[PDB]
Amino acid sequence: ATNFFIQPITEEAEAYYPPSVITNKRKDLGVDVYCCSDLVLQPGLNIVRLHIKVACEHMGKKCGFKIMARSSMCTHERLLILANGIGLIDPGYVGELMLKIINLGDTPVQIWAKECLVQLVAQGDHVPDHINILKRNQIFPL
Amino acid sequence: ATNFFIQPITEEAEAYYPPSVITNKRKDLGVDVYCCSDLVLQPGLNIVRLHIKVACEHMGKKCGFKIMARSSMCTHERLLILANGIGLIDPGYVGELMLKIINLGDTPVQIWAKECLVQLVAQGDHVPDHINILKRNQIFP
Amino acid sequence: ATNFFIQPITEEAEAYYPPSVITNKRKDLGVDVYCCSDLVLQPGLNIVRLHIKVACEHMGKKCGFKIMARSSMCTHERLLILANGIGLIDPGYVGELMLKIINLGDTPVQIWAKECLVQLVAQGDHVPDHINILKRNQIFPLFAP
Ligand SMILES: O=c1ccn([C@H]2C[C@H](O)[C@@H](COP(=O)(O)O)O2)c(=O)[nH]1
Ligand SMILES: O=c1ccn([C@H]2C[C@H](O)[C@@H](COP(=O)(O)O)O2)c(=O)[nH]1
Ligand SMILES: O=c1ccn([C@H]2C[C@H](O)[C@@H](COP(=O)(O)O)O2)c(=O)[nH]1
Repeated sequence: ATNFFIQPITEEAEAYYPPSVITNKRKDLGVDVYCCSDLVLQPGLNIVRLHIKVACEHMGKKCGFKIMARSSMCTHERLLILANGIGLIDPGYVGELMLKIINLGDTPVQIWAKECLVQLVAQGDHVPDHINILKRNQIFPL
Repeated sequence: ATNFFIQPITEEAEAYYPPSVITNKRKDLGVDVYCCSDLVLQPGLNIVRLHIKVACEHMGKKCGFKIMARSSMCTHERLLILANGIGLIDPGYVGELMLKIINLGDTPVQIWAKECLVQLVAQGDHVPDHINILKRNQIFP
Repeated sequence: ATNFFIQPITEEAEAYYPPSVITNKRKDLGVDVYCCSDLVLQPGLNIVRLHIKVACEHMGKKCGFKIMARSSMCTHERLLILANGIGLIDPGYVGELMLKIINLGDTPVQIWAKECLVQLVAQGDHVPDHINILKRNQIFPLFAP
């Protein structure tokens, strides 16, 4: 059993993460996460908040996970890459998820709140069984 | 066991992917795949087709896999990167494998059909035992 | 059981890699590795020595591993990425570990010996139990192909 737990920690994030349990019977490897706020990314590095806390769980024990770009993140009009290639998230991390995005182009680029630039992948690439979206006013699973 | 299945879907790819069963006795993690056509990559983003449908299986069940650059993809002359860092291929995908390649340089660069710019890695990084190259003109479930 | 074995190749690297056994009680996924020598990264591609030989074992058998950038690597003032996204190190490789690093800026950037720009992650993302730092002079069969 492999589960993700996602809690919105801002009001804008709540609009995109209503409390619910999401099944994954397409058996996709990655869990899409929203920008949750409109962004204008400057040329060079941008530190982008994802407005969520995340835990991943495998065989009933907390595990790590990985942040990977979606194939739609980079388009002809916005040359965006993840600076660290993929984001490596240790099981012990209990802060807010963040992204280091490099705008490789010469002009700023617009991102809309509803877009999913990245996807989360469990340690070991295990297919998620459930994705639990938690209430903002809830003690994040310890 | 962990096995890949590669089927060429163009005549170009067929020249590079004759039907065969390949063993991986070096026990390398990645499966090198050809460009299968001579390309010129423009500065910035390029869409590059790999001319193949691919399936991966672990313990008898279809699974996903990943597309990673090979170390030789990026040289001083050809400053090339995969736009998405690594390509995440879901078990359900049955389309042609595609690449988004950024030419970070200032001028177009030539890719030769025989070059393998990327390699495929099974979900969970399992070492492949067999790489099965299937015939083009055959519908496989 | 997942264990890393790291042997420094040079005397600069030995200063950062005295022999020891490191326990991973935080259960972090990656193993930080030092630059071990100051370096200037020119604009564009750079091939960088890591000054170490590395082996990974899972359940008593030699396995592969992966090189990933740390969040430390790229800052607003030094736009640095791993050319290959992540480095894929096969069990049959037995040389010195290398990095392909792209300086995306138009000026040389300086890296210091002390910094850890990348981390090693076992095949399958297994959490390391021990990181064994080996003596420099000796010749270990565990690094065999
Ligand atoms: O893309 C990333 C990468 C890391 N982290 C968090 C999770 C890690 O456990 C922690 C420390 O990462 P490093 O600075 O050591 O890379 O930062 C993110 O939020 N996003
Ligand atoms: O580099 C890539 C990444 C993805 N895909 C295919 C397989 C995926 O299942 C599908 C969607 O990928 P994402 O948008 O989730 O990254 O596109 C590729 O062909 N090449
Ligand atoms: O970042 C890297 C990537 C690879 N290698 C070594 C280990 C691999 O087994 C070998 C061949 O790599 P490829 O050419 O297959 O990418 O080079 C490195 O030292 N650093």
